Amino acid sequence: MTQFEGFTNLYQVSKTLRFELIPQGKTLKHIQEQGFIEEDKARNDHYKELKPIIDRIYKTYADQCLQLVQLDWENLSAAIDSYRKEKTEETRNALIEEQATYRNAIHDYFIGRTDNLTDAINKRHAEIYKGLFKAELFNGKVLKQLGTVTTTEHENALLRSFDKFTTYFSGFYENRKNVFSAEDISTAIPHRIVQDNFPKFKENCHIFTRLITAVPSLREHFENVKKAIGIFVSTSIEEVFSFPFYNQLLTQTQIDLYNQLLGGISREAGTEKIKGLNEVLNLAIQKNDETAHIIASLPHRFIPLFKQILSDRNTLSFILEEFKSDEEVIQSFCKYKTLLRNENVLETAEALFNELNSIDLTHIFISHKKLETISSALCDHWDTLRNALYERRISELTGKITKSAKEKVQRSLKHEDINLQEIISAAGKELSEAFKQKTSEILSHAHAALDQPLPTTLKKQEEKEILKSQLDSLLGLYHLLDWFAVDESNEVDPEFSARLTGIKLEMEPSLSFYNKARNYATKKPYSVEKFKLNFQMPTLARGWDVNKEKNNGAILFVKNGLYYLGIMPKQKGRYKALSFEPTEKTSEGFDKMYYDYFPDAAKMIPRCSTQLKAVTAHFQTHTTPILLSNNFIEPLEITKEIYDLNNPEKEPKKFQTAYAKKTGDQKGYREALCKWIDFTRDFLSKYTKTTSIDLSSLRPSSQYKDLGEYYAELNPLLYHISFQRIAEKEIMDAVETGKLYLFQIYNKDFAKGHHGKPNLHTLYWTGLFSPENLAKTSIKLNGQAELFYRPKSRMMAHRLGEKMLNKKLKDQKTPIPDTLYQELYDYVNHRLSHDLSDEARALLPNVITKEVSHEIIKDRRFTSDKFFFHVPITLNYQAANSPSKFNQRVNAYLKEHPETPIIGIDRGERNLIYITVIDSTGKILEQRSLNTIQQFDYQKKLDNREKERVAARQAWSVVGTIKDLKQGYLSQVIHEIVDLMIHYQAVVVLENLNFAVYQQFEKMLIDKLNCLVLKDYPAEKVGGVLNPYQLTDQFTSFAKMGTQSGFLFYVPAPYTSKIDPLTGFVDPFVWKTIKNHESRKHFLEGFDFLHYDVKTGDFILHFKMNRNLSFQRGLPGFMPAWDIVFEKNETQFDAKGTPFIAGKRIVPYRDLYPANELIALLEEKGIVFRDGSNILPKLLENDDSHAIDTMVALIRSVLQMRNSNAATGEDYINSPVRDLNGVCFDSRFQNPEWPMDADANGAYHIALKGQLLLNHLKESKDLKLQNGISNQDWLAYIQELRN
RNA sequence: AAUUUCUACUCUUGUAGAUGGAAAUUAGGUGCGCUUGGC
DNA sequence: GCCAAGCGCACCTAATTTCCTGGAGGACTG
DNA sequence: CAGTCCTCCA
Ligand SMILES: [Cl-]
Ligand code: NA
Ligand code: NA
Ligand code: NA
Ligand code: NA
Ligand code: NA
Repeated sequence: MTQFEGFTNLYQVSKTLRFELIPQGKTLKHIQEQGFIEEDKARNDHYKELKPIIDRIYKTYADQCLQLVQLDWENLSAAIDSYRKEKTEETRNALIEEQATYRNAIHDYFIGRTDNLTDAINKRHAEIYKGLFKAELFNGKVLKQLGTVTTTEHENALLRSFDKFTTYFSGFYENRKNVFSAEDISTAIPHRIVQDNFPKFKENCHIFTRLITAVPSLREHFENVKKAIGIFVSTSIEEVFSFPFYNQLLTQTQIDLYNQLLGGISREAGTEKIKGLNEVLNLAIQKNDETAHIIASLPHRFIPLFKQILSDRNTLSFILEEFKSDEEVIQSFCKYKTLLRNENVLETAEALFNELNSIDLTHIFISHKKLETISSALCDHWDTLRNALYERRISELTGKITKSAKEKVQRSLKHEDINLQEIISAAGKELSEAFKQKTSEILSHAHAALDQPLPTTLKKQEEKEILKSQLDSLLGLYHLLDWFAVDESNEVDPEFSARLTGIKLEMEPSLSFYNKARNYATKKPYSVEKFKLNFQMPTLARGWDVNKEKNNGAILFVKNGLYYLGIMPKQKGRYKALSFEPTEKTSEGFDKMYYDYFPDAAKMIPRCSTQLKAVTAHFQTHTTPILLSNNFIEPLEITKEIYDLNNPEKEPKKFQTAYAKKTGDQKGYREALCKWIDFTRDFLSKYTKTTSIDLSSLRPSSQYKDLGEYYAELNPLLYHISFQRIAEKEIMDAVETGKLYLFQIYNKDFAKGHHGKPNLHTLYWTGLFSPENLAKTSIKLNGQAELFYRPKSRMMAHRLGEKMLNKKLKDQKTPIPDTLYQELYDYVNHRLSHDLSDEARALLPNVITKEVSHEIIKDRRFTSDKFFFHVPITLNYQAANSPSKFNQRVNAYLKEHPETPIIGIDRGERNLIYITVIDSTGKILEQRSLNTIQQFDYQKKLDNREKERVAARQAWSVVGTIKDLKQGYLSQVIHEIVDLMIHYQAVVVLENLNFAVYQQFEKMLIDKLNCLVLKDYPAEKVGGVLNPYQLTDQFTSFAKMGTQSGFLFYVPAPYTSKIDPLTGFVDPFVWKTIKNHESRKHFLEGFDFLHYDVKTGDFILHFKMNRNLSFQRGLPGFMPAWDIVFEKNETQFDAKGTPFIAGKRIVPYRDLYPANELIALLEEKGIVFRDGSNILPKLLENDDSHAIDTMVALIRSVLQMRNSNAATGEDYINSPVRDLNGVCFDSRFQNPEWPMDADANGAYHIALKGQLLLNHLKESKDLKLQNGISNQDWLAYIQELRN
């Protein structure tokens, strides 16, 4: 029966290993002498130049084809709707197949097989497409079929720089096939049209229809927005939101226009922007009138379309020009400062503002658009000035002060510019003082800016800061002058207005200078990157096979446990085999690898037999057999039956499974399969590369049930590695003459002083070449390896006479906090320029310092030029390339192991990751925040690093990365979770994110569990390098992933945190529906009673689940009724003796004590309650709307079981119901058997949703897990278990 | 405070854990500036 | 001061596709 | 023309 250790050898997994290459002997001298590195750098530069030129072909051809497309989209819309309505596997597969049909319909324009075009157009498209993804791109013929464009002399020079080297673009050809493909892939144009953009467009049509039906005036507003922007002039707004128009939204220029209909168009900074549809809808909603509420109740924002693949983005909005050099910025700005000094702008400003101390301020106006900005800059609140003006005007109203009259005043303050005197009269004399102080500050800073010289360059950050500081100062004055109203309607002071307008015009360039300087100063400087090496060989390291060593140029050696890469360049322009001679293993030398590989038999056997040019030709005019002798030890016969079998008039081929599905003719399928397999055996016995391979371990041909099973057993026999000794002198002579470039393949596990455990990747590599792996392949060495040169890129070091400081104290446990560490490091190195702090001096006797016995240099690896080697490998080589029924295999194990434990993993409000381990019946075994891992607080480090990056962006300084820190943290999390999973043999349950540290964790966890090696395991145990664990399903993409990946499950997050762990109770009410006095009264009427319990001092509020249904979330759960408790607010103590108050709530933030507040309420009302009588009828019959509102707010507070206060560290769960043993859960008791806080409660219930899935799997007769967990099924399940 | 590379380290000229590359594309985010508005 | 809808710029981050090849085939050489 | 070696098929 099933065994946890059986989750091994299930599917092949590919990885890349990376090593440094250390040149040996004269290798580096020869490489430098030959100029290979400079030549490889030039080739990479030429590629970078030539790629955008070649992409003109693809862009132009794709755009020309897409302009012809005209499809009917009704069927795709119908399949989308049916899947959304039904949400079944049947309607999902219908949509998937409909999407394929539409993608193919688009693709048929590219390849010229669409009925919607003529034969002549289709034929030219086929001729173009035939040469789009090979070296025919380079001859320029396709240019004639696309337009009148021809190549410039510089372009021809780039093209000829790849003569006899166009295979440098081989990968690029594949990247472009990914653009035009009809497959369901995100890189491709058909996918982009069918699955990204059409659903968005379809939804926009629906949004439009609902909006203009409800509010018909929106139709005219939308039409006028379209007319005002001047786009789609020939199409009515209705037609823009109808399916046929989508055929006009497939090219980028059209997509850009549509998105600008939605988003509007900006001109230069500081001028009014042209509004699009979404702004019009937003403004209509912010009017807050009756129509606003209606619009707000409907979907009210249109969805922009994604860009078309490869296409250039265009915009109608204004684009600033760019500064191009340090000297352009500094000189241009310095000229501008000089003009401002000459124009006397600052003296004029100072004189204008000084005039405000004596001129008539009733004719100086503040812009109503600026009043809240000014209030924030001058007062203590953004609304201080608005409220003051409101209060003053209220006190000036004549007669009775109506609500309407007060509203009129409020409206006026949004529509009218305010004279400065009214502001001063309304706000008081302290407003004038703040005004004076702000003006003096702004002017004084602008002054110091005009006087201070600019730096010579912008190379140092301190020089950038001078530039930014002066721009900040002039922008401040620019902002200040814009405080004053510009509208012609105001009775402006004429001389003051003309003077203010003058210096404003002179200040207008400041805004453009500000943005232009930022856009330049914040550009990232040119950086050193590694580049690919070819040594002038187009297929360098493309494969390792013995027969191609001369042409691929690459071989491998082992000597004394060290590994070497040998590169064999051309000799005087010609390839020359080195012909190393095997010798006795007694001879001193190197072991050279001999690699034999006949690639994927599914493609390679047809390529070398049935698909030969002479065979295909023969079977057009003949039915007789043809016999092949070239590279066959005895002739291989090809019959018409065999040929037809692999070349059917129409797919599928008869020996594939698809033929047995579609036809249902199993006698024929099993006949064809046996015949084709027999043919491959005939081929393999005769082809010179394979004739010596012993294939007797394969089963009789008839016994294979399908071809993939046969190839999965065949392919491991077609790959072999062995070694032969090569004499020392032959290798050293070859390096001396320059026929062999020899590099040690290096990482630090090969260092002389190495003595610890190796990296996993080193174990993969030494495992690959171990005797056991050579005898039976678990790990294959793959071709398509790559070599790189990385020029140095850094110049901080611990010099020899200095001291180093351990981060941990003498006890080797306690870390030194960051601020003390730097101070103590300076102190012990006699570089502290001040007193040691008290705490640092207290730590001083317990620090550990190290004498620098040998220089240790930060970034040392980046401070010299290096060579690198990237080499792919494949693990689990005995398995098929993809698993069959992985999840069912796991589920069979899980049904046979009903005691399997469960690891729940949650993302928390105050915890990056929180884990709870439960046994199979829900008992908590372990629970733990992972903010801190081994005394390092990654939570704090990440938060600090993000604050640094924000401050850096604001300061125009180097931002740097946070991804490397996130990955370092997550690798520690991975290590911990995997260790728990292996120790417990547990399932792991994560949040289903369809309901960033946590999402990145999910992918790394899945990926680790596709191929899990534990470096301490013996190689031959499951989990050792030659028998990796495989516990998750093969990863392909997140979008293509269900709710199960082997031992990993995904569950919805709702009702996992705000749920009582002892009962499964959740707050059933939707508080947005309890709005006003009448519904509040109905809400209280829906409870059976509220009464005081004199025995305990609690209040009990009895609720039956079938009452108050209009206020409920529609989730009755399992219990017919609940006793909601107002807990007596008494002192309790946790496990450590710390007090807390029972029943406390944290509400928006104050502490609230509901039982005590209820008592105070009842005593205020004179309502008798100590007799146990029902309180609710007394409140209801008395009908005090404030008392009733307080009652309902108290009920809402009691039902708020999660209570958090970031300032006190509180984040607890206190249930409002008692469980079957009388207990009201409170996490503040800190009972380690229950969730210790709210995030732990979330992880606990995440795990229990996994338990629900395992329980239902157990009770089912199949091996399929249920897809999804509805909220009601979850609540009924968990409440039934707990009650 | 050394690295294939990342993170955390320093008994140890190195230690612990992680690490699928390259190409191509697309999406999103942060920050700054600006527009019309809401509070 | 915060927020909504939106436009411009700077750089950072992550997801999703492909390949992980020997030898047939023929263009280019001398 | 025969040998070389870049290109790209299956
Ligand atoms: Cl929740
Ligand atoms: Na190690
Ligand atoms: Na990559
Ligand atoms: Na942005
Ligand atoms: Na604004
Ligand atoms: Na914005």
